[PDB]
Amino acid sequence: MAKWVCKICGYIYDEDAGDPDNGISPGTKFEELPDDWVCPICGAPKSEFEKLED
Ligand SMILES: [Fe+3]
Ligand SMILES: [O+]
Ligand SMILES: [O+]
Ligand SMILES: [O+]
Ligand SMILES: [O+]
Repeated sequence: MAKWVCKICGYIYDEDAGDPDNGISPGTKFEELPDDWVCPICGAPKSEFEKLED
């Protein structure tokens, strides 16, 4: 699945890993994250992520 980088701090949201400590099971696509999910390291909103693909 896809990976998305937090442009502020460099954390990688990996769809394969999810973010289970913050309520997100493995296999959850970035588009399916709740509107108020934020980067677990720096607190940046979803707007500040970029998908790692051309
Ligand atoms: Fe971040
Ligand atoms: O990716
Ligand atoms: O995980
Ligand atoms: O899941
Ligand atoms: O936002």
